[PDB]
Amino acid sequence: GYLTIGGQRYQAEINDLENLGEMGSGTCGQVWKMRFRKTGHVIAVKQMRRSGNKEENKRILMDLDVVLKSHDCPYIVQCFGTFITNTDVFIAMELMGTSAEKLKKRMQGPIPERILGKMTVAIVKALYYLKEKHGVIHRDVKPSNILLDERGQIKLCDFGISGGCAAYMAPERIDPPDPTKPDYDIRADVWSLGISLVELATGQFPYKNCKTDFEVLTKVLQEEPPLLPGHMGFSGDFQSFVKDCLTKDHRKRPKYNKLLEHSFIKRYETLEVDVASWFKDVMAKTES
Repeated sequence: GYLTIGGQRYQAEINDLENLGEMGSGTCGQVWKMRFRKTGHVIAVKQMRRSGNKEENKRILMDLDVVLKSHDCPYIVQCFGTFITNTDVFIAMELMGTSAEKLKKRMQGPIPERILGKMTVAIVKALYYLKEKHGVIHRDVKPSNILLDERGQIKLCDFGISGGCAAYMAPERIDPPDPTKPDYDIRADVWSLGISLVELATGQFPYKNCKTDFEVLTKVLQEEPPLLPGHMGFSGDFQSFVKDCLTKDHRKRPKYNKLLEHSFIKRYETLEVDVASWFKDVMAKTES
């Protein structure tokens, strides 16, 4: 085994990791929280069993393949290394605090615009990075794929990172202009970002009481885009950013290179926002 962590590279075996308990399983599981005995760093170790589900393993490896290539992107969770035994692969990842989905649940309400500003800057830069550097279109941008930590970091999650959920689907993905060719572009992921931002900013998923996925698709197409409400004191920058992302006609929808010059992103690039303390407090005062 090989870990690159704390600025050094260590030869390591699975025995050098102290198991601190299971974190989760069944999607890109199974995930252990572990401590590296040579340094005291705590990490998340995802285990891919050789006897495990073939569709599950394929997803794990396609995601791992992107993560390994994105070491130079600070907005994407990092892989410290891998251990391959005769029966398993253990994948050592940066351990994050929780997802934005859970954070909305813990808070049972809106996340503050200032935290969402910092979130938008990070996640657009991750997505732009994935498209420009690797040609990857994420296809599943939603709050459960946005991770936050006690260090104040905000990152796009490793899960499904190689490129999802019907609820965040863009109108052109539901109603393709022409299925082939090619399919759709990064603009679909821009729409999903917009939906995620509205959900997080208001505390509620914007298509109300849909009983099925198909019902949300129907509302996406039949209804007006669900913009920030005007009675909540959102800044004009933020509303315009959401309204740009939620442009139903995809041809008129801005790409990342344009979103990155939007006033909402420019302002949040430099605004001092103490995401780490906010996150510690929310995690303190919570759960629900």
